Amino acid sequence: VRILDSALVTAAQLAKRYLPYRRLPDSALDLVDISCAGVAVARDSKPEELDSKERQLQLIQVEIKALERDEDADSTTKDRLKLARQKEASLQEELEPLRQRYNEEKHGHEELTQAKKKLDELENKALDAERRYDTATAADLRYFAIPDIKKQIEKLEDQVAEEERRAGANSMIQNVVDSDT
Amino acid sequence: VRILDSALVTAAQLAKRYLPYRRLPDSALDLVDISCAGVAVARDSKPEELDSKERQLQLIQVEIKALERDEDADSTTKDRLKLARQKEASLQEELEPLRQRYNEEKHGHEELTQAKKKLDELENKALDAERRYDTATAADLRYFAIPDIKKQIEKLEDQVAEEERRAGANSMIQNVVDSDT
Repeated sequence: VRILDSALVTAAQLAKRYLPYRRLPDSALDLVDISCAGVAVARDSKPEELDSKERQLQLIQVEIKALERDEDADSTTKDRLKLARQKEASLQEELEPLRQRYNEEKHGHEELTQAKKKLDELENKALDAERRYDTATAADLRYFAIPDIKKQIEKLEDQVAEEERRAGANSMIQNVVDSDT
Repeated sequence: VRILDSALVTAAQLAKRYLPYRRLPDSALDLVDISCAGVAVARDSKPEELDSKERQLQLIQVEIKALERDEDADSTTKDRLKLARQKEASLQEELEPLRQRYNEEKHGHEELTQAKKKLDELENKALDAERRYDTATAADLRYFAIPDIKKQIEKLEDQVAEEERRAGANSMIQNVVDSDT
């Protein structure tokens, strides 16, 4: 999840203001980790669009069996079903690209997660190399390796594809907004 | 038994306003379960009234058994049990159809319970399916089993058959009363 710098400031200010008797750095963090977890959950399904369409599709399946599995199936009494089937197709066609679009948005976050993780592992290694005065591996990490991952992260952040309409071409937020979140 | 919506309102208002010893969710729910149980006794007061009349039948049964066989059983001394028997029969003629009806009314509700239980089991399978768009194992249940059960429930409503001599032919439905109960 992306986190605004101002969210760390705001979370710390809020934690003291709404829970002054609770440890400030824990409370500020809990506020953040809880809200991070929260948006991460929402992003698992974006059900407002996906669950709604999946339900509509199943309701159609009910109408389909209710009308299809019959002798009256050959009468317009039940053959009116074809209209529901047409709606099914429309929902399947709208739904699948939403689904995949959402998967792409998720993947962008997974890529960022791993790029940042890799950078930190290189840093962990660099720090040991520095205390060992291991110039060779300190150099392996400080030069090229860390800068590489750093640039990959920057590129991955730009992959959000910011457009004038919103902060990303992406429809979902998956971020920690200083005040809203 | 049917419950007035206003009884839910009254139970909740009552619990809040006058029963501070117990928290509102349960206190109101307890008022509902309790009031319903009080009513269950009232619905089972079909038997309490039928049984009050049965107590008259037992005063009669005892008089009859006390007088049923003896050396002078054929004397009007003991044969007076026939008068007790005339009353026995008179009460049974009223009581038996009221009792049988009570059982029918109860069996109506038994079936409503069983029918609804299955309706709901099938609906949870449908819910599983609606959310993930199953198209088959739930569709086969939504198909007919759902609307057939629903229709049986509606047919049982018709058996309630409200009538001029009593709201509800199914007279044991002592609709839980918001106020009095």
